[PDB]
Amino acid sequence: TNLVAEPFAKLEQDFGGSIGVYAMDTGSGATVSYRAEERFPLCSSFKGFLAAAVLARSQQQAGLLDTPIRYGKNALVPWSPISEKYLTTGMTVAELSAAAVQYSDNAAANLLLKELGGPAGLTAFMRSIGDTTFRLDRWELELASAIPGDARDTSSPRAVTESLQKLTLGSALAAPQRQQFVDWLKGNTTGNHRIRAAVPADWAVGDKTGTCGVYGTANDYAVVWPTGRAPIVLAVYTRAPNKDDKHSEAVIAAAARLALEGLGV
Ligand SMILES: C[C@@H](O)[C@@H](C(=O)O)[C@H]1CC(SCCNC=N)=C(C(=O)O)N1
Repeated sequence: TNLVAEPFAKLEQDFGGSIGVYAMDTGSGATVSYRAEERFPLCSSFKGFLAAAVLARSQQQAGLLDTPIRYGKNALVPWSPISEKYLTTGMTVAELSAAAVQYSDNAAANLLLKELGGPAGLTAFMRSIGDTTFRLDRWELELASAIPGDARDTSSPRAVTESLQKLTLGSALAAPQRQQFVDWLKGNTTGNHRIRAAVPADWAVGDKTGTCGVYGTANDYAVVWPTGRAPIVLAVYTRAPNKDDKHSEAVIAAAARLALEGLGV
């Protein structure tokens, strides 16, 4: 954590914003922590926890995941790359969950939020697994304003990492649901230039990205399975002071590398 404190401070000076990282080695329990308790906008990264919340309630409602959902043109928000293709047919809850995780589909996300009782419902789920930091307040795309100092629709890298470990590796989800959750994340298509880019080919990895765009705000959280040791869980979030500041996928990848090197690769 101190082996990387000055490399991190330099990386974020080159970026021109702020970088929050929390990484945990599930074996030794070693952690690496940089701005890990600061709040960062979640952007689309709430969609992973959305799917986990849906999986949780499929433990009470049999057939939830295969329930068909029908929706109108008015449900199609900018960047709905999957749900726009099934507008005239509809989609199952599992297909919408997969779309939200693997393509960061915004209409799918908002449809799933409705089923859960909106942002308060998802926040309620996160409280039930012991996360007191997470808050979702708004819908796509309003949630992505990324205003400096605004606590709405934020969490911390450490809370994100801790909740992810509970849902992917711990006991927050029953074992069928937990494996489904992990599979959706492993099939994510939007994270090739972020945490995955810090990861060698022979490692298994599931992630979920977030890209507010404004205020140089983007993120990525991931469970990483090295060959021959325990999985690593980590979260990398960024933000920047000016609305037109650009986010950097390379900066996220670079913080992921520093976190893995900090834990002992
Ligand atoms: C446009 C907005 O919904 C954005 C967000 O709020 O985060 C969506 C769209 C997308 S852009 C995905 C582009 N990926 C390219 N490889 C992100 C993301 O990065 O996860 N989520």
